[PDB]
Amino acid sequence: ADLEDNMETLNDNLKVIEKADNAAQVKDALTKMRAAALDAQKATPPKLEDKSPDSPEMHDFDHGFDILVGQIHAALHLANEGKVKEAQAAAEQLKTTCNACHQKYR
Amino acid sequence: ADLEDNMETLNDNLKVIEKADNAAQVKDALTKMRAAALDAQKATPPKLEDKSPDSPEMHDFDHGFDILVGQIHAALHLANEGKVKEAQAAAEQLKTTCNACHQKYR
Amino acid sequence: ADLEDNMETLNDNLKVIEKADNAAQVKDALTKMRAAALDAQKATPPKLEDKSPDSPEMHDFDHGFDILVGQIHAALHLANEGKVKEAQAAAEQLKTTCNACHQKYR
Amino acid sequence: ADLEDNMETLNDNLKVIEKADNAAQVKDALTKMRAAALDAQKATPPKLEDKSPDSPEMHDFDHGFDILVGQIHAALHLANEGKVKEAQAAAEQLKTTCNACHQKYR
Ligand code: HEM
Ligand code: HEM
Ligand code: HEM
Ligand code: HEM
Ligand SMILES: [Ca+2]
Ligand SMILES: [Ca+2]
Ligand SMILES: [Ca+2]
Ligand SMILES: [Ca+2]
Ligand SMILES: [Ca+2]
Ligand SMILES: [Zn+2]
Ligand SMILES: [Zn+2]
Ligand SMILES: [Zn+2]
Ligand SMILES: [Zn+2]
Repeated sequence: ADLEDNMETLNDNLKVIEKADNAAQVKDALTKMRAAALDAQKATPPKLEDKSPDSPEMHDFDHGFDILVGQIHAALHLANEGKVKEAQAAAEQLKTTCNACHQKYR
Repeated sequence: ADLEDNMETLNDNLKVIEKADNAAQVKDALTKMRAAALDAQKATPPKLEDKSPDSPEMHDFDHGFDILVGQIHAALHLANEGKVKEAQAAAEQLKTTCNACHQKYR
Repeated sequence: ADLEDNMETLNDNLKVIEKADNAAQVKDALTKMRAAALDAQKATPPKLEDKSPDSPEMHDFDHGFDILVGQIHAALHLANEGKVKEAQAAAEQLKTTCNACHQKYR
Repeated sequence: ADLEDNMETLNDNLKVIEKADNAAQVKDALTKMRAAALDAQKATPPKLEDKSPDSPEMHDFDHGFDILVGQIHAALHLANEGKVKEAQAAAEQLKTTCNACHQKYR
């Protein structure tokens, strides 16, 4: 899918995690986010489409998804350990990653 | 896409890179590899379909792709610096990652 | 420094971030957290002293540190952008990583 | 030790790895390179001494070590599996990383 739909799936599952009851739903949510993140990591934001694929700006953009993906990785460990509250706290915290990139390249 | 189709993409582009005349071709092939690895990374291999998403094997499987994507990342740096030869040698080098994963999960 | 002392440095600055009032203070503490983290990453914990330095356990142990440093790195971004509270929430959040390794390897 | 001592250690073990006759010798050499790389990663290079601690230059400097450490990580896996020739090829290939950072900051 394209950034749009991946960002959508990404955003949706954040709400799923926030309203999740058990670990399986959060785990399931994070997994879907992981998939959306990895798929979107190969796209080029409309504001950098005129920038070199490997310019200072694009390397930062790519770096951004790496951060998010790492945050989703750590979150999964928590959810896997049955730590639902900690996992939801990590989902909220990684929200800064979402915002930071948007401020820069959205 | 099916795990094998991504593997086919990975395999062919290794050839494209080896036969490349210029930086443009190595980068193009490297970027397609990045995309294939990332899609591959979301898949559940036949030999591990019985395991849980949270298991030493699946965590190791995921790690293998982080290794590959990171190597593709380094290769891309050399290519965007004009070092066509070094980028080609890097693609040759990461073949070891391909073999290492296969010996365990293929 | 040794593993044990770097851990102290880590815990002390975590409290500095908690009591911090400006971005300057948080950046400095995080900076120190990264150095003590990178420094401690080379060590072998007493719980795994007698075990292949290439064992599954040492690999997992090292992974835990990557997660920690990875989190400190993102927290540093926030701090560098002048987002005190956002960075403070990141320091809080990564406590979960400290916890996870301790229960398993300390 | 300082940046300079860590760089010497990196260079020595590169030579050890080249002449190594077995897997144990290579693992030992890579392990030392790992510690030296991580030790150096915390240092501010003379050429970046007047830059702000969180400037693009320092972020790029840090990224370079991440790459080097990742390459050592992959090489260790090779060595750990007894693939001596492959690990040595890995060590020689990462020399491109040594080069790239030197070109920019040495
Ligand atoms: C969990 C975190 C994230 C969430 C929940 C999220 C959510 C969204 C949403 C809902 C949109 C609007 C899509 C639309 O216009 O239909 C969007 C757009 C966008 N996001 Fe994110 N995002 C996240 C992280 C990121 C990150 C880390 C980056 C950059 C590295 C990023 C870059 C963008 C860009 C460039 C757009 C505009 C895409 C376009 O206009 O086609 N996002 N995001
Ligand atoms: C760039 C390096 C790589 C190349 C060139 C490559 C190439 C291939 C090829 C040609 C196949 C057979 C596809 C088929 O039967 O249709 C294959 C299978 C496979 N590869 Fe890779 N691969 C690479 C990296 C990896 C990595 C890093 C992993 C694991 C972390 C991996 C896991 C697998 C698995 C599990 C299969 C078996 C799939 C099945 O039997 O359905 N490969 N790969
Ligand atoms: C920011 C997070 C962390 C903090 C604040 C922290 C803090 C500490 C502190 C203060 C101690 C001393 C315990 C005592 O008084 O007996 C300690 C010991 C230890 N920590 Fe951590 N730690 C953190 C993360 C980690 C991680 C990520 C790992 C593993 C990857 C880890 C592994 C250990 C081990 C193995 C010891 C025992 C060392 C010894 O007694 O020889 N810690 N940690
Ligand atoms: C295996 C790879 C590497 C080897 C073999 C290596 C080797 C060396 C050597 C022999 C020196 C000269 C030491 C001296 O003058 O006392 C040096 C200097 C330096 N290296 Fe590396 N290096 C490697 C990787 C890197 C990387 C990845 C970076 C940056 C990300 C880097 C940054 C520097 C800097 C900044 C200096 C200047 C030190 C000074 O003059 O104070 N090196 N390196
Ligand atoms: Ca199949
Ligand atoms: Ca073909
Ligand atoms: Ca093309
Ligand atoms: Ca002490
Ligand atoms: Ca010198
Ligand atoms: Zn993990
Ligand atoms: Zn890079
Ligand atoms: Zn960064
Ligand atoms: Zn590994």
